[PDB]
Amino acid sequence: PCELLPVGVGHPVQAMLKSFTALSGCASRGTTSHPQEVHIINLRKTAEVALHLRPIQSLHVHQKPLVFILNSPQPILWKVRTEKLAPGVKRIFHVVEGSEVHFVKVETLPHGNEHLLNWAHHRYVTSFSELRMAHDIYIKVGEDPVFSETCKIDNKFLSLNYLASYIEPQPSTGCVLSGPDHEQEVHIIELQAPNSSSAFQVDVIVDLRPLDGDIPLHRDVVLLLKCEKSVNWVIKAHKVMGKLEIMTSDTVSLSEDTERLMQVSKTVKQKLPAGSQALIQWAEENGFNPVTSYTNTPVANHFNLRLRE
Repeated sequence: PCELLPVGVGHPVQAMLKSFTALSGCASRGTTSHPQEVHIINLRKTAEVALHLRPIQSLHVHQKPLVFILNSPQPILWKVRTEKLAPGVKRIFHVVEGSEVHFVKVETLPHGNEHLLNWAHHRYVTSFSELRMAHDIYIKVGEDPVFSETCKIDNKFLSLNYLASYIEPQPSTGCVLSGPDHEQEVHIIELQAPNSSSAFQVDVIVDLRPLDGDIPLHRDVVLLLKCEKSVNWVIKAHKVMGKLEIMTSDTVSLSEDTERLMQVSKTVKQKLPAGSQALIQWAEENGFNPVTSYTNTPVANHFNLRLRE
């Protein structure tokens, strides 16, 4: 009954790959004696990027003038979203030809990290973040006394103060076999890898909610989760009430909300077969009938499961 095809937008399971995008960076305590803070972004490929501004957990309300060297190879639309910024303080953004800012000086900047650092040294450094790509960049403004007085680029450097994320839709293979039948849905997610690296025992989020979004559902859910690598399945339910049964050999983390909304059956580890045919067969033999859908994804760490009605 399963005829696998590359899945469309209407397939109930939509895969994504959310990643942290840091390549190299540094941070410094050195900007203390100077008048403005200098935060450098070196982006590595019109596209828009969200720049989220907030102070370090130490600071209540950030008062120090800021300068942002925002390097990109091709132009980008920078939409700055700030929290706890003193209005009226000098806001300077050094940007490339064609780039624009929201909520400013146009420059010719070098592409290398040390050259871009050298460009900043010549004019004025608190932080440098080289990023692979980015939808959103999160920067915590303030001098952290944990860093050295110098900013020395390191490809193994990561601070929670300077982060950037990217969400990439991922193609899947799959089939929808039946509709919700006995106020229940049974979904099989066969994942090949959680990421594009050797990052072991990572979280794979299963976001479970109605396709509508405003009207909460009374629906029982069975999930058969399979991966050929070790993963931690994170179940995040929203606006769905009913039984939740997870059939997997991996570890399962339930959201605080999954527990208040759903009656989660005790996760008893199960060894499942591989491939669409074997997995559909296993489900029916174990009393999870009829199967709503099957999805095969080569690489993903986030699945959006949407329930009909």
